[PDB]
Amino acid sequence: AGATLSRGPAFPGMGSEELRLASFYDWPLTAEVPPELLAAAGFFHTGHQDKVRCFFCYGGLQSWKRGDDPWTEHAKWFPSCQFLLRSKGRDFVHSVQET
Ligand SMILES: [Zn+2]
Repeated sequence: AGATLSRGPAFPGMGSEELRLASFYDWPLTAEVPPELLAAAGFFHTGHQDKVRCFFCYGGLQSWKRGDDPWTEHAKWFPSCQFLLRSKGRDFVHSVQET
């Protein structure tokens, strides 16, 4: 028993926070969350609205609102993301899942 999570990022080029930040050059005015927090949390901008995906797990999120924590949204939706886990740790993810 036990298939293993693949180690390969969904989008290796977006592995750089710096490059993820560039993608937010057109992050909308009506959008309520700061790109720097999004990019720190592994997300990069796709399309022209407020859609993001994680570079590693390719989790896709949109409809961002003031107060939304990207790291938390990441843990809420994509708990097995190896990037989220290396960055925030097992305890953090578990705590977002158990609530
Ligand atoms: Zn992820």
